[PDB]
Amino acid sequence: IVGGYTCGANTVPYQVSLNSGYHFCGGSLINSQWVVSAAHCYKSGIQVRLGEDNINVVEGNEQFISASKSIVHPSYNSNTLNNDIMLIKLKSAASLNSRVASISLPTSCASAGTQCLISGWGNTKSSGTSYPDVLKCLKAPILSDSSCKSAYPGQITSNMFCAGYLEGGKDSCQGDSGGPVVCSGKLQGIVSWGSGCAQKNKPGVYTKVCNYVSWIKQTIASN
Ligand SMILES: [Ca+2]
Repeated sequence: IVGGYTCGANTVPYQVSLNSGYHFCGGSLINSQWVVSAAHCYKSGIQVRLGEDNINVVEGNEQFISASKSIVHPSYNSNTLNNDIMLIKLKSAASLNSRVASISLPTSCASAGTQCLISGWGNTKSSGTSYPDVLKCLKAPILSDSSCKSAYPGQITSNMFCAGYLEGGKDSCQGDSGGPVVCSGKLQGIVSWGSGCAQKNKPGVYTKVCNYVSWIKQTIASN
């Protein structure tokens, strides 16, 4: 996250870190046994780390649970990043508490102008590299479809939306991928892509989660 703020320990209780020896992507806990992340975050050998603040210190609220199965969306396209979403099942159910909690799935899509909370352990510089140890947060609005398509001609599908600031300075970034965009208490987006980070006229592009709720529910029901 570029141009955000330190969230506070365990204030984003659905935020997960995907670990393969090191943090490499975010995710969102959606029930005791399932995490939603970005398909471009796929790899084998994932350990899900719940209850994190400092990803480099054991602080006492963590739960570390191996993935038993990963499911990339059937129509994910890694060239266009259309359908950039994946489900991870945990080998065991998380113990849910005030600091490890699921985030509600949307029943309706969000609209341009709605404020949202975006979070992660990604890069904090736009012309630089600096990775934080504690979780960073950004409040950002959803942008109109037309301004999104105008910023990124020929690239925005119906499964994407833009959020952030066209002036630049405030965005998600490398290492935030897969993590949450939560608006009025609902998981509306997944950190997906963008040209650089926090560049003028290049807002963040996010997977439109409301399009996938039927897929998520039926997948969970059969797995
Ligand atoms: Ca920790």
